[PDB]
Amino acid sequence: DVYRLSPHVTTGFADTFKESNDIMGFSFMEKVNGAIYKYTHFAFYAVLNLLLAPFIAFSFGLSFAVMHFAVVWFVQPIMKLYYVWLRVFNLAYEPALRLVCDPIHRSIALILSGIKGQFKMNSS
Amino acid sequence: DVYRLSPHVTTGFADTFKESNDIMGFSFMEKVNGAIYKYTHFAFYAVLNLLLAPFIAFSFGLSFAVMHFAVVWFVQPIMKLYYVWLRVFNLAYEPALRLVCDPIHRSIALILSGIKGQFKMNSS
Amino acid sequence: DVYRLSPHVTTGFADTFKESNDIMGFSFMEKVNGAIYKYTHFAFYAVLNLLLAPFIAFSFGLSFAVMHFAVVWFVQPIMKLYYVWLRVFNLAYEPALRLVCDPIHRSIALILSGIKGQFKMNSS
Amino acid sequence: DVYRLSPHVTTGFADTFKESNDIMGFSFMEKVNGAIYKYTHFAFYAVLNLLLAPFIAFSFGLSFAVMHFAVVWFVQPIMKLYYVWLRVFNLAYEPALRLVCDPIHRSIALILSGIKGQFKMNSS
Amino acid sequence: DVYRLSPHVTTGFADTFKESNDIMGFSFMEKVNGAIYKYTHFAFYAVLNLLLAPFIAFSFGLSFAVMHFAVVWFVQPIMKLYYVWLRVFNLAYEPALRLVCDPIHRSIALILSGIKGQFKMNSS
Amino acid sequence: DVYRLSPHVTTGFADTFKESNDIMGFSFMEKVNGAIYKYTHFAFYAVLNLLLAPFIAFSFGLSFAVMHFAVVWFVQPIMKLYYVWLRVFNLAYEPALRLVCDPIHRSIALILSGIKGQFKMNSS
Amino acid sequence: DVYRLSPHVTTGFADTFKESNDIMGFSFMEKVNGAIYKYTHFAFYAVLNLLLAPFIAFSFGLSFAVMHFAVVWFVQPIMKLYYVWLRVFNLAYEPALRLVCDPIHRSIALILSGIKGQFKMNSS
Amino acid sequence: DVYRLSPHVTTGFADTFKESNDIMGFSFMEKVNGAIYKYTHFAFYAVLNLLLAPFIAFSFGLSFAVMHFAVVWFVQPIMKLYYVWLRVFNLAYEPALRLVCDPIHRSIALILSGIKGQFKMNSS
Amino acid sequence: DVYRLSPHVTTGFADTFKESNDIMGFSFMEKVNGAIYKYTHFAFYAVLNLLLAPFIAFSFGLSFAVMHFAVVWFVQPIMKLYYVWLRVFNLAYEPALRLVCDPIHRSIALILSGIKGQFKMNSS
Amino acid sequence: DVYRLSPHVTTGFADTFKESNDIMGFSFMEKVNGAIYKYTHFAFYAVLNLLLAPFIAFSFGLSFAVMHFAVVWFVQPIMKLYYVWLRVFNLAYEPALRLVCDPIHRSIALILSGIKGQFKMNSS
Amino acid sequence: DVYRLSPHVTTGFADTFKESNDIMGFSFMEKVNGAIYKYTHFAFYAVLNLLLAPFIAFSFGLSFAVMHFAVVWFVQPIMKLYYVWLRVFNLAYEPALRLVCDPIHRSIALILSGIKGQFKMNSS
Repeated sequence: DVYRLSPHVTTGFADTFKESNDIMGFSFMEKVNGAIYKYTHFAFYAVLNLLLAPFIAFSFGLSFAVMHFAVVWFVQPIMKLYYVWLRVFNLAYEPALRLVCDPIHRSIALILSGIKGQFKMNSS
Repeated sequence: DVYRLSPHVTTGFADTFKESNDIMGFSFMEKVNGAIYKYTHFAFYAVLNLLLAPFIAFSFGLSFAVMHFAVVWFVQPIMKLYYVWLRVFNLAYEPALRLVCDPIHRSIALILSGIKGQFKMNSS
Repeated sequence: DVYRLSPHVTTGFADTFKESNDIMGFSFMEKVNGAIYKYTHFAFYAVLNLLLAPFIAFSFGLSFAVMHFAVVWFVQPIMKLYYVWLRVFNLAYEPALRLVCDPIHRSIALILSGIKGQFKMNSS
Repeated sequence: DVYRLSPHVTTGFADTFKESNDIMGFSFMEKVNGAIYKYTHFAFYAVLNLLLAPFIAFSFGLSFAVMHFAVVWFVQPIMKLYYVWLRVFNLAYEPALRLVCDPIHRSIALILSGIKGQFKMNSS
Repeated sequence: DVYRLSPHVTTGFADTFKESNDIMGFSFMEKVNGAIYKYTHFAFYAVLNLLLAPFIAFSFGLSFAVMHFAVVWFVQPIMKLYYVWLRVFNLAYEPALRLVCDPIHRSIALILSGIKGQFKMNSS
Repeated sequence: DVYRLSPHVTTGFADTFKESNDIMGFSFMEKVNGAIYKYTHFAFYAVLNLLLAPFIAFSFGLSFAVMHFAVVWFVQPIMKLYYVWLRVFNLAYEPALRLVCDPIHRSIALILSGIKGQFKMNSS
Repeated sequence: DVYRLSPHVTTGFADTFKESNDIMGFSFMEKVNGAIYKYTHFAFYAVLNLLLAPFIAFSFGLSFAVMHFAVVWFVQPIMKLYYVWLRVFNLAYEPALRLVCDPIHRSIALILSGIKGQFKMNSS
Repeated sequence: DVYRLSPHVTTGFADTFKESNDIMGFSFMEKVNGAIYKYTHFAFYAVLNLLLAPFIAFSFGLSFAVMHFAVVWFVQPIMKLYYVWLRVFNLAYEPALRLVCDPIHRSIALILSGIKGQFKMNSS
Repeated sequence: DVYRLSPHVTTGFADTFKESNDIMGFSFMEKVNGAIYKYTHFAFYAVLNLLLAPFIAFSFGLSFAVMHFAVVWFVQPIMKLYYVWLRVFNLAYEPALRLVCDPIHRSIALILSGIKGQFKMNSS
Repeated sequence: DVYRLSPHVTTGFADTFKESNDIMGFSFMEKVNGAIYKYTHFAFYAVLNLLLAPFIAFSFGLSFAVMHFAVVWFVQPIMKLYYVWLRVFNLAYEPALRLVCDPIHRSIALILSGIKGQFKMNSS
Repeated sequence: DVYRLSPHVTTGFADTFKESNDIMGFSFMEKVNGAIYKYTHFAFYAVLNLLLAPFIAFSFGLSFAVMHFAVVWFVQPIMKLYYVWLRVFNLAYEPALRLVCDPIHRSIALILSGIKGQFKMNSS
């Protein structure tokens, strides 16, 4: 699928404040920092979602409805008529080109008709 | 098939307002937002379809009827006559070109007639 | 076959007014729209076919008869005489070219006569 | 065979007035149109064949007789003498060219005499 | 994943003050040096972490909350509309280009339709 | 064989006045036309052969006798002496060229001595 | 690992004062020379290590502590924000480029769709 | 063998006055023509051979005797001395060139040391 | 290993005063010459080794001690800090380049997605 | 072997006065001509060999003795000293070049580390 | 081995005065000529070897002793110090180059990630 949104960027605590085996502090502070980060993030995202989510959903639902009706019932039939004319053109175009092109490429194919070889193998 | 309409763009709620394991709000708001979006979309598309669909179908059915009659009963026989003349031309064109081209390419094919080699293999 | 007419453009109702899982109206309107489209198309194509088909068939049958007689009984024997002369020319042309060309390409073939190699493989 | 006439162009009724599953008229008219086309074609070709075929056959038989006698009994022996002289020239031409060419191409063949490699494979 | 932080740089004592079999001092000094290095590193990192970690976590949690809300609920729907228009353009663009391009590349494909060869193998 | 005459051009009745399944006349006229063509061809070729064949055969037999005696007993020994001198020249030419050429091409062969790879396969 | 220190230079006695089977002195002098070299090297390296090692270890431990704190807690979050913006740009960039590029490369792929060949093998 | 005379040109009756299945005269004339040709050729070649063969054989035997003595006992030892000097030159030439060339080509060989791949297969 | 001394030059008596099967003197002189050469070589190398070896060993042991201390305890930590900065730069550099480069190369990969072929084999 | 004399030129009676199946004289004359040729050749070569062979052998034996002594006992030791100096130069030359060259070619090797493919096969 | 003397030039009697099956003299003279050649060669080489061999052996033994002492005990340690500095330079050089080069070559590797194909085989 070409029109699929690519995956998000990992942002978890251990994926953004990342340490190796050589880097350490006190053990108990890790949980405190992680809890602070996670709860701040959640508490600030949730209120915005609750306050502003419905209106955007309504607006974009209505907009997509109109867009999809237009596409399905005015664009596709026109494209089909266009395709009819394209086929009519191809009927005249393709054979005429093949006439002049095919003999040359059939002739050039004779370069690969003389292969011969000998081989010997060993193993242990 | 060349003249086939390509697949649509995914637009479902979870495919347009997409989140990862790091992004969350309150659980119950998800269903509310999804229901609002889906029902708005359906209720706005259905009325337009009901009101305006039949006339477009009638018009394009009539148009396609005329187009297809023209194509089937005036274009294809003409193309067949054209093809007859094309074959007549090929009869004279192809052998004359092959005469001058084939000897050269048969001669050049001799470059691949001297392959020899030796090999040894091991495994464990 | 070079002179074969390419396949038609799909034009069925579900192949021109095409929808996905995300796009829906009322269920019953689909059958109404499909019936309107199909019956309009058929009723408009059938009358034209009935009224105008025979004359075109007669005319093109007569035309093709004349064309094919001309091709079979005046063009092909002439092409055969032409081919006789072409063979006579080739008898003199091909050996003379091969004389000067073959030694060079036989000599160049010696580039591929010194292949050697060693290998070892593993698997699990 | 180089001097063989290429196959004809398909011209049958269903191969020139061609329809798909989407294109239809009344059922009975198809047989009427096909019969009209086929019988017109046959009735117009047969009379011309009967009236004019024998004279063309006689003329071209006589012409081909003369042509083939000329080719068999005056051209081929001359070509054979020409070939004798060609062989005499090759005797002097080929070894002299091979003298100067072969050492270089034998030397260049040493580029492919140092292949070595290692591999490992897995499967499941 | 494109947006993943690359692994750290190894900095352990034996990985930064590295010696070979040819380089040696007294045995007991190795432990003294290693202990000094490790404990200095830990004692200086831990205090900074304890003193300054929470505020940075809070700030970046709040910042990421705002950023992610913006991305999820204002950018993606706009991109989806953009994709709708892109599909509409492709419907007209692709077949027209394929019409003129495909015959040429189908014709050029005939260069690989004349392969022949002979081989002989030996083993021991 | 380089000096072999290439095969004739097919000229039989059904190979020069050729028809397909779509092209037909009355059945009985086919045999009449074929008989006329074949018998005219044979009756015109046979008399010419009978009247003029022996003299050409005698003349070309005598001519070829003289030509072959000249070739066998004056050209080939001279070519053998020429070959002796050619070998004498090669003795001095080839080693001197190989001296300067071989080291370079042995050196360039080292480009293919570092191949390594890993693979994994699946099947069902 | 990109940031790993490469292996040392071999410096052992037999690896720096190296002889072959053709080069020999008295047997007993080899041990004397080896002992002198090894003990001088060890006695001069050990005192320097003992005298100067601890201070360098302390200094670099403190320095690395500060550096790693800076990297972990000020650089990585900024890079993550940068990555968010990069993803937003890619959403608009990639599909638009693929629209114009893919048809051409799909068309060019038709060059490899006409392969045919025949082979014969022998063994002993 | 480089100095071997290439095969003669076929000149038999059926190989120079050649006909196909489409070309025929009276049956009995074929044997008459063949006998005339063959006996004329033989009767004219045999007398010349008998009259003039011995003197040419004597002359060329004497000439080849002198030529071969010269080659065997004056040219080959001189070529051997020349070869001695050539070897002396190679001793100095080859190692010096390999010194400057080999490192570069060993270095360039590293381009083929990073191959990896995955595959899947199906059959029926 | 890059910093390993390459093998010596063979200098044994039979490897420097080398003869073939065609070159011979009296048998007993070979042993005399070999003994003279070998004993002169050994007697002249041994005294120099005994007289001058220890001082060079002492000097180079001391020198290498100082060099290795400098390398291990002043260069490597600095290189590690440099590597830290290099990683910090890469974090910003690599994703930005991949953004603009990957779509193009993914698109160009479509040239190899249309392979088809047919084959036939024989053996005996 | 580079300094080996290439094989002689075939000069036997049937290999220099060569005939095919189409060329014949009286049977008995063949033996007469062959005997004359062979005996003349032998009788003229043998006397020259007997009269002049010993002196050339003596002269060239003496000459080769002097040449080979010079080569074995004055050229080869000098070449060995030259080789010693060459090795000394290589010790300094090769690592320095590899330093600057290897990283680039290791980097360029990454072009072949992304191979993937799918296949399907059929047989009968 | 690079510094190995290449094999001698064959000089035996039958390898320098070489004849084929077509070239012959009296049988008994062959042994006389061979004996003369061989004994002259041996008798002239042996006296020179006996008279002049020892002094050259002594001189070159002494010379090689001095040369090898110099190489082993003054050149190799210096080269080792040089190698230490070379490694120090590489530590800084290689990662910096890999930083800018690797992303580009990883990106270009995506050209080989789209292979697909179909095949059919036959045998008899």
